[PDB]
Amino acid sequence: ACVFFCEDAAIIGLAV
Amino acid sequence: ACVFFCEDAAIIGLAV
Amino acid sequence: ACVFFCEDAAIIGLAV
Amino acid sequence: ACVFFCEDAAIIGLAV
Amino acid sequence: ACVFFCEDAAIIGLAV
Amino acid sequence: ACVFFCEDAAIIGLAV
Ligand SMILES: [Cl-]
Ligand SMILES: [Cl-]
Ligand code: NA
Ligand code: NA
Repeated sequence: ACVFFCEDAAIIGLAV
Repeated sequence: ACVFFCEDAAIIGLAV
Repeated sequence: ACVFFCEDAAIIGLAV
Repeated sequence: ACVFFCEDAAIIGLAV
Repeated sequence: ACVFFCEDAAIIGLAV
Repeated sequence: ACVFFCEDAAIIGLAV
């Protein structure tokens, strides 16, 4: 999987 | 966030 | 370039 | 893998 | 949105 | 091109 940095607010890492 | 269209098969829209 | 669908709120297309 | 919609012109789905 | 790291060279963080 | 950070385990930068 890959890590993405997106704002969910707050900016966090997300594993896809 | 961003909508990604990924296959896990089923092609799923992911809320990332 | 590629089109991404992300919320900027509102969800829109974005050309990268 | 994920489907990207990109052009280089025709827009196509790229399998990544 | 998501932060993408793309090269246009200079590698730029993009607010998408 | 964009740099993705992905693992399949070592995490590496993938050039897309
Ligand atoms: Cl994993
Ligand atoms: Cl273009
Ligand atoms: Na990961
Ligand atoms: Na485009």
